Amino acid sequence: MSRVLQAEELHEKALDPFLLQAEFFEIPMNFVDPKEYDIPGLVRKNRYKTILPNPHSRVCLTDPLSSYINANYIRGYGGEEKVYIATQGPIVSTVADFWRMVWQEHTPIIVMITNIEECTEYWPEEQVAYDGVEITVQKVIHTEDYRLRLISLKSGTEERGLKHYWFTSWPDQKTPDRAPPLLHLVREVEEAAQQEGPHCAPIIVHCSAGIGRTGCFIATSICCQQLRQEGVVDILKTTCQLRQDRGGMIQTCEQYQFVHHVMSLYEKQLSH
Repeated sequence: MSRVLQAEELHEKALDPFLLQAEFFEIPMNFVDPKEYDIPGLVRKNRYKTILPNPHSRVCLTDPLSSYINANYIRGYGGEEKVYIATQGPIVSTVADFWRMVWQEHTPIIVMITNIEECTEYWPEEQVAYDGVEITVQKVIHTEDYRLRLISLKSGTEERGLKHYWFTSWPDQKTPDRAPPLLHLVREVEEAAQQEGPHCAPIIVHCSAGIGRTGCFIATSICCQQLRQEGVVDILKTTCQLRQDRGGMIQTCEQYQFVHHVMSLYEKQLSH
């Protein structure tokens, strides 16, 4: 499943919703059959009983229930392993598991994708601790597109930095005029990620279920690298690769079209 798009075809493709829905609904969701998991009490760890992590790519935490989190490693451009972790928005019973993941994985960046005009609560006012991890919001930076929290993680003698991006402009209508802020976020996060240097440090992305908006953000990030390196984008193949890693990535046709609007916008920016 591949449809390589040149500049001119990308601009027209983004504006053809009939072709987009034809292509998008041909892509298998690759959801996990719940029988795959036979763990009593697992449904307490899942925000949706049918949105489960594919086993081959699931993030295993350091008792089968205590090692479980609804989260998957996602490959990046070129198939690079563990560039991202896509995860559900933490629930009350998983907030501690979430921060254990952040520390265990050495995650330097969290990206939370919400709409302020209308996904969870787990970051502290000043300080809170979970399973031996002290979170400290040290600074807050408000922009038009997102709020950036600079966070200090302290678990014993060791201290780590963390950047939490709270995107607030996820649109109800996925029209081209709502694309620039997503593209800005993607570009800011990949520059911040490059400042971490050579290090296997997955970027955590989430909202509610960890597949829809999360898949748009990761697919856009991947295709931006593809456009810069190859001069083309293959959103179909990228979406296929994402679904291999986590079932359901990019849930709706309007989300799929939105990636096309964002990439069409970016290609114009790169030509000018």
